[PDB]
Amino acid sequence: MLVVPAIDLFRGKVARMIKGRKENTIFYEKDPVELVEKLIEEGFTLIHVVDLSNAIENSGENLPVLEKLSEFAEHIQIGGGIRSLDYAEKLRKLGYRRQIVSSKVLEDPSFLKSLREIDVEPVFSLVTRGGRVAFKGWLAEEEIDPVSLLKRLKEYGLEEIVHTEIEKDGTLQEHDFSLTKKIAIEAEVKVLAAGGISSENSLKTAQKVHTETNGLLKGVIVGRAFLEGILTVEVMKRYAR
Repeated sequence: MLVVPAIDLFRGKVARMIKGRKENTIFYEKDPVELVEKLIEEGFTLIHVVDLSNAIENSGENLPVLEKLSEFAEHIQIGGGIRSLDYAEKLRKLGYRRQIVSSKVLEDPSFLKSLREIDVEPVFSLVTRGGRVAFKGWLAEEEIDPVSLLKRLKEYGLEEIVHTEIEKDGTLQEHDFSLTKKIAIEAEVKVLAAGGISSENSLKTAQKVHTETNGLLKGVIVGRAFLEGILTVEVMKRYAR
């Protein structure tokens, strides 16, 4: 199973937004480029970097950092603001081969293919609250089961997702691995789990579902608990076999 450390970037710096909330913004004093080097040397193969300035702002402030993070791209999976092919190409040029996409794929599901013509592995970001897909639309977010969405995206060549329980991370709450398992298993998509990856009980559960699903659960993304020291590098690596 993969244990994937998460760094969020906002206004140049390492940031967390509590449950995605913009002025619930907190900044860490860490060098995102050194932290990434450190994570590399400690032996981590995958790292989740989200550009919070592109996703929320449509800003380019973090590009300088990604230009320098691009030393370690074959190791980094990048998200935030990837809504046009032109931008995806820039990233791919730097070496960024796994890219988290979302809103664009629901605007135009052919975006997945365009991304395969440029050796990008499109990773679809699936946010859910209370087990309900966080569609902007009313009936859509009430009625469309996660499985139903990804089953249709599968037809457009989708393979890998990140399933984020947005309202959990930034807190004690544990990730609902029952959901994630159902998702991985019924949609037959590879899943990285995010949100409420809070403690050791979570990696334990994750490992067990990583098994229950023949690896359809790739692993978890640790953001909150990683940066703050709840889960240390020692404890994380113990759970990546």
